[PDB]
Amino acid sequence: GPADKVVKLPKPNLNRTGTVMKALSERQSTREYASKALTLADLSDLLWAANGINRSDAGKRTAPSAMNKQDVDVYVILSEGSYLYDAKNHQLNLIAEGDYRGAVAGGQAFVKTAPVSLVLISDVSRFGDAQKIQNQLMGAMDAGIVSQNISIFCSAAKLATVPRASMDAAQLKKVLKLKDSQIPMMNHPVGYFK
Amino acid sequence: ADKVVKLPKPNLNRTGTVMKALSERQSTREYASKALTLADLSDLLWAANGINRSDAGKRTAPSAMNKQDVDVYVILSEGSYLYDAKNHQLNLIAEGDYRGAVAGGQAFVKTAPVSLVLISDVSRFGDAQKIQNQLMGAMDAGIVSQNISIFCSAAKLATVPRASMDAAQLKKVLKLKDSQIPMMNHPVGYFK
Ligand SMILES: Cc1cc2nc3c(=O)[nH]c(=O)nc-3n(C[C@H](O)[C@H](O)[C@H](O)COP(=O)(O)O)c2cc1C
Ligand SMILES: Cc1cc2nc3c(=O)[nH]c(=O)nc-3n(C[C@H](O)[C@H](O)[C@H](O)COP(=O)(O)O)c2cc1C
Repeated sequence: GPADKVVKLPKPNLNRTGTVMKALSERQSTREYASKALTLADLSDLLWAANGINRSDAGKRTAPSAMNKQDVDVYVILSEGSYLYDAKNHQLNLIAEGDYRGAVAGGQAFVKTAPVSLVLISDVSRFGDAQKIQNQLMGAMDAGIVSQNISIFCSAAKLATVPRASMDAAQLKKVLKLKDSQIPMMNHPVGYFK
Repeated sequence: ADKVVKLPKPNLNRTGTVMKALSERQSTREYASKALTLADLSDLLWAANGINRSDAGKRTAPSAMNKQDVDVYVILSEGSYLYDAKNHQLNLIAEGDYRGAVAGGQAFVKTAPVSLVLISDVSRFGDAQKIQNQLMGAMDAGIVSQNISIFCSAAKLATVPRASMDAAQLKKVLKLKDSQIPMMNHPVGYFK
């Protein structure tokens, strides 16, 4: 049924000025962030870049996926609550109230300073048996792909981010109410540069 | 037949924007019957996994523990090459047309003027047989793949990320170590 809270995001701003070649030139991991929340425009553009619908007729995405199974769900961990990005409606649906940035950090405390973390969770059951390692590998490739959309957008938009595999995956499974077929693969703390 | 192809300096002044590149990012499996220019090949490889910070030797693509495990091999009609990121050049590995090895059964691949093969040297993480290290290598390949896909979209090049390929034949042709696992490939060409 409907989530208890919904964040409708603005249309993505396709007129931003950062070129691909400059974004690749400046692409880098940054592990310190301003405490300030992302504006809604920056969050919207970030999530659309990550894994937004870019072809509304076909339902296809900014990120390719094996067999077009679109397995990578982007969970958005904010201080107020954790949300799932719904690409079809370009909106955030609340999953759990509370600040779960600690679960993402998994022992690296700088992660708790980012205003947002994106967790890239592959629903490996979209490929069939979530137990088969070739399915898990495709999920890992697919996650990598979404990760780099985030890193490239962040470079263009002058946002700090670092791709990460470390996290408390057991705690995230509980707090985000994941099924065991949904495997956290990577996360991206994101913020303005400090 | 030359052992090394020098690539021109990467052109950091190309025009296509990130947001427009994301908008037009798509898999294309048909290609003009045109070869890539040397400038486009140069820029494509630098985009994939070039050095962007010469002081640190760091790259356009992140990698787990900065191990830089993804090597990019370049399969052209004249020969198969390794991309040497340090010197921004192609080192010839095998003469002849090995695009059939990349195709692995999908014949459209043979019609692209170049294929990039993304090979993770999983020994850079330690034990090449450990599943956690193979997963990191798969993530890292996917990261490089998306650099390719986004560059292609910005540069009006057709590409498709692929996992299918004849990995046994590529191990032979490219003289891979047992630790170097072909992960993904990208046929690239101009649009029809
Ligand atoms: C798959 C993968 C996993 C990573 N995991 C972590 C991590 O858990 N924590 C962290 O601080 N950095 C992590 N990194 C970031 C790397 O350390 C970083 O990409 C590398 O040192 C190179 O620096 P650069 O991204 O600025 O080029 C990860 C990167 C990748 C690609
Ligand atoms: C990890 C991965 C593996 C893929 N392997 C193949 C492949 O072997 N052959 C193929 O034709 N396409 C392959 N694809 C491309 C997908 O079919 C394609 O991304 C998907 O159909 C969605 O189309 P789109 O990329 O235009 O959004 C692969 C994509 C990914 C991400």
